[PDB]
Amino acid sequence: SGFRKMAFPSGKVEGCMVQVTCGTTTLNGLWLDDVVYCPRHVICTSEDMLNPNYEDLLIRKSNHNFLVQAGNVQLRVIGHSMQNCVLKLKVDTANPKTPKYKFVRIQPGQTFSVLACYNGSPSGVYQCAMRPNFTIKGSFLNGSCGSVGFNIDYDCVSFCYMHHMELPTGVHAGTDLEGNFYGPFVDRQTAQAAGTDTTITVNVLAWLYAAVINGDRWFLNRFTTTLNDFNLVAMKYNYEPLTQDHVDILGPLSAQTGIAVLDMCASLKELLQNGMNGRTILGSALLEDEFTPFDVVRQCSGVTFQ
Amino acid sequence: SGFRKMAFPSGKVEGCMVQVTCGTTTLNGLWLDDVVYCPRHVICTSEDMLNPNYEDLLIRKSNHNFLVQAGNVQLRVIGHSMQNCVLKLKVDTANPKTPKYKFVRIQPGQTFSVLACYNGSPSGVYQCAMRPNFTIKGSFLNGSCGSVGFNIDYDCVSFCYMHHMELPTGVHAGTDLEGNFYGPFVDRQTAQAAGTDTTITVNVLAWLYAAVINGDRWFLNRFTTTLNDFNLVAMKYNYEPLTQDHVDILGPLSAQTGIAVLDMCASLKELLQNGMNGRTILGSALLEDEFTPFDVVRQCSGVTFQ
Ligand SMILES: *C(=N)[C@H](C[C@@H]1CCNC1=O)NC(=O)[C@@H]1[C@@H]2[C@H](CN1C(=O)[C@@H](NC(=O)NC(C)(C)C)C(C)(C)C)C2(C)C
Ligand SMILES: *C(=N)[C@H](C[C@@H]1CCNC1=O)NC(=O)[C@@H]1[C@@H]2[C@H](CN1C(=O)[C@@H](NC(=O)NC(C)(C)C)C(C)(C)C)C2(C)C
Repeated sequence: SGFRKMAFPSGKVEGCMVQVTCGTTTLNGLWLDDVVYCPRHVICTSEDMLNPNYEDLLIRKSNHNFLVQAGNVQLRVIGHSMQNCVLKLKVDTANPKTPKYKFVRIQPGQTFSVLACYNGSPSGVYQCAMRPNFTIKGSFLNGSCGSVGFNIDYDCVSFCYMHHMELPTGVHAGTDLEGNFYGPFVDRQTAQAAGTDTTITVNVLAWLYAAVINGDRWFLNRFTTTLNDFNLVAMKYNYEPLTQDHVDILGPLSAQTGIAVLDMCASLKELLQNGMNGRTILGSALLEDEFTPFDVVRQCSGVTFQ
Repeated sequence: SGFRKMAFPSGKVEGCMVQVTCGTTTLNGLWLDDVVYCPRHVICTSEDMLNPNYEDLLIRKSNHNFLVQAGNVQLRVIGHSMQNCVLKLKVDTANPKTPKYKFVRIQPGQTFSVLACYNGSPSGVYQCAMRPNFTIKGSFLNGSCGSVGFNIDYDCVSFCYMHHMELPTGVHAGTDLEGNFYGPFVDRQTAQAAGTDTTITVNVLAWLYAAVINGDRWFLNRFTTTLNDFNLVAMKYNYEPLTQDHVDILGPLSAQTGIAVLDMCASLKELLQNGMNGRTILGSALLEDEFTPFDVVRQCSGVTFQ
């Protein structure tokens, strides 16, 4: 029993993290086979950041301007190129610890683990969701750029996020591993702001199922509702609309608990309208939306990885 | 900026986890140098658990009754002994991935990361605190026994917890790595219950400092209080008493924010008496007590490990 915000084990990623220095700027890189991936803004000076011309800035660099350190070993850079917003440094040594991996671009609502790093060294791991406005609510300080987000599927590391910047509201923005930003952000210091965020409805329902599995049943009721009546209520409260795909995704949890999806929606509708009135669910006094249906199954069924 | 429940990177522990089978029971073991540590209840059958005589049960076993698997490799057990509630299996191979480590018995209020495992394989990592009643609020399913809790200090893994059992309230109990239970629990299926829990005051104050560091200041006020007036209020609300040692521990955070400890206690006193009135702190609508002062410093200053 029990329910925690659980991250994937980080060991397979820790062995891929390196330190990248260009000029006075040091951040983190991801070393897979013989390529080191890192944010291209590592090539900017203070002068450059209001409106950098990255093609100009890169043509003025040579391989020896990039210092790559894996622990104490220095890696020799033998080529460099830019793909969208990531720099790719070809090095003379293939990482012997390269895991089986793929690069994936995730959608809003999906969750992943972040390995936060400074100077090429892991500081800590935590779980977070891609918000509907394409930011993440992370925890990052100076020097953290290049830290990556990932999932594990059996034996395969799926990299989905590389950290680039913090927005003035204290939330975070970055790219997939092919260098494309999530959201409408750009890697220059121009005024930018996150859109308004919404609550990820399908995840809130998954977490209410987890609560039932763990014995928290006080919010259940005998009613039911329809998708259209539910979605009309949800939109008043800044909740994402529920689709039939979402209903089907929640199938395994509905079956395990014997509570139909649209029954659970009727409970959520009540919680939105009347509130929780100083009661808690799974130790929280707010409705939680950073667990996916798969996260719940994984943690309430005990899935492992190799 | 940002503040998350952050676990230590798990890589150094993942390489120490193995599978231990005795009879029909399989759980996890910890493989350090040439010794595998695991809960001694692995030697019990269903018949044995109401009142096992572990000395009898162990004398009836031989080395070949214990199957130890590290991935696909089988490890040959060459000796066995019992220390308190842990079994120590001597094996013929020293783990080449043994990190620098020590064994530490922690006190209530301290936090650590748990690497939850099934069949010798890591499922996920999460952070939790040793509660004042010597339980942890973990997330564990069948087969999870032998999963360990740990901290990292520079280059050294400090193991502090091995999982043994779940109590009827859904919380968890286990031992240090020398086999001594935390709390008044025993490894037999007799009626046992956790004492009443209290809230870890020094951690709540640390988390309020984190909130200030991250810009959440609405709960601050101009008042101040004394330790004795504070402790009189705190005891009414099931909060642990505050000591002068606690005040000194909070020194670095007081200095960084310019808010004196006893000033912050006056804010907490107000929060206890009037409540939060539907406002949140660091995204929570409850006062959080599973971050230590060191956890806050580490995460708001960016400490790493090697
Ligand atoms: C990467 N190492 C840091 C990560 C920052 C440090 C504090 N927390 C974080 O997430 N990222 C950067 O240095 C990026 C990079 C230049 C500035 N910047 C920022 O994150 C700034 N934000 C910023 O300028 N935001 C707007 C929306 C563009 C105004 C900063 C340092 C947090 C003020 C560039 C964007 C190229
Ligand atoms: C270890 N693999 C499991 C971990 C359990 C499984 C569900 N979640 C957990 O934390 N632990 C055990 O099998 C221990 C072990 C025998 C039973 N037991 C329990 O955890 C039971 N609890 C129990 O009997 N509790 C009281 C307080 C003693 C009544 C169970 C399976 C959760 C009912 C022994 C204690 C030797």
